[PDB]
Amino acid sequence: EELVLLERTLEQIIFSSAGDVNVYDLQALCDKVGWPRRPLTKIAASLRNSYLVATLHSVTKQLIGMARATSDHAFNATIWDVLVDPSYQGQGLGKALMEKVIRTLLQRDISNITLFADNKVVDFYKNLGFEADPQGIKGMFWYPRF
Amino acid sequence: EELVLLERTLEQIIFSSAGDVNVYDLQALCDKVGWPRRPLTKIAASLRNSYLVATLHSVTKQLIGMARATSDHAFNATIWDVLVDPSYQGQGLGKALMEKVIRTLLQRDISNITLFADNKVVDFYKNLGFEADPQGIKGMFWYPRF
Ligand SMILES: CC(=O)SCCNC(=O)CCNC(=O)[C@H](O)C(C)(C)COP(=O)(O)OP(=O)(O)OC[C@H]1O[C@@H](n2cnc3c(N)ncnc32)[C@H](O)[C@@H]1OP(=O)(O)O
Ligand SMILES: CC(=O)SCCNC(=O)CCNC(=O)[C@H](O)C(C)(C)COP(=O)(O)OP(=O)(O)OC[C@H]1O[C@@H](n2cnc3c(N)ncnc32)[C@H](O)[C@@H]1OP(=O)(O)O
Ligand SMILES: NCCc1c[nH]c2ccc(O)cc12
Ligand SMILES: NCCc1c[nH]c2ccc(O)cc12
Repeated sequence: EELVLLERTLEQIIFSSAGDVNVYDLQALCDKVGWPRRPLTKIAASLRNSYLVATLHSVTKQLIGMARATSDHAFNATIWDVLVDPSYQGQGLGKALMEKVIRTLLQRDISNITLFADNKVVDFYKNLGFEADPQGIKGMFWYPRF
Repeated sequence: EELVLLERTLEQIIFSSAGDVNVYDLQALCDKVGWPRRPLTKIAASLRNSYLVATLHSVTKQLIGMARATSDHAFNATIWDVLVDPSYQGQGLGKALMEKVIRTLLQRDISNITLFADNKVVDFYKNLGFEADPQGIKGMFWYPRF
């Protein structure tokens, strides 16, 4: 359940669905992306209670991409926090990470694969096959403060 | 955690967040609403892997309502399969069950409470405080078979 995606020269990219993601490495990444720090114990609790945590590492190991899902292990899953290191965006890695994520969940027989997308990346997911408000279904938040 | 909601005669409604829901009683309720049969092993796996399951019982026990939620135990929950017996709809019980669900989750310190609303009941969740597509964020499904 580990893979080597590509090899370049002057490093590789390794997808994993294991879960060895060090909350300090992840923190480092979220910073690069400008996210605000969250209690590392609470981050560690979210990775532990996530049905699927998928990783891209850049060996020469180095966290350069992550996605994770919750799921009821049976019917539904929801994809959260898929992020890719700025100096690796625009290379196909977000696509590859997502493709394998979906594939992993299909292989575990999750039939309903959902997520919530910012307006600026909705197109990135429609290309991957995601379909917004199908049949007038709406995705709702309790008193969001964004 | 177990509460008595109302008392009537000619019976009391009981809210529980305990989790002990019989998959046979649940399947009975999903037929009463016309849902399709699903592998009891899988139904049972989706309840055990649901961060919160909340039940409505009619004692004189009879399962008359249910809602569950997945969560990463830290940041996000998603509320699925909330349903109440047609014999008991129109009485406030859907509303009561939802309020306590939300309160239980806030209690547990989940800050992001989300769900996916069918068209005919989107209004029902707006009245409870749920806001659709807040500032551009779209709920999305991968190749929905609807
Ligand atoms: C799940 C949620 O709740 S929201 C998701 C959270 N994710 C984030 O916000 C992370 C922030 N964004 C990023 O880190 C990245 O820029 C991503 C993940 C959005 C894109 O990752 P990248 O690696 O740059 O994209 P990738 O290389 O896979 O590009 C894939 C394809 O989508 C297109 N694409 C790339 N970025 C975007 C974008 N921002 N919007 C729309 N399309 C895009 C690319 O052109 C490419 O097209 P093609 O291959 O068909 O020619
Ligand atoms: C979770 C998801 O994925 S989407 C939702 C999934 N659930 C289902 O599809 C099951 C279908 N739902 C039902 O059968 C139930 O009727 C529910 C869940 C919609 C509501 O249960 P009820 O107990 O009948 O609703 P309840 O009696 O609590 O009524 C609460 C309030 O909502 C209103 N309401 C009831 N049904 C609806 C509706 N379809 N749309 C909007 N408002 C509604 C009621 O008028 C009432 O208003 P008021 O108290 O301000 O006068
Ligand atoms: N789900 C709304 C997008 C979103 C989800 N989690 C987030 C965390 C930080 C942030 O800036 C944005 C988000
Ligand atoms: N709002 C009910 C739509 C619906 C129809 N069939 C379903 C099965 C499962 C579920 O979560 C939802 C549905």
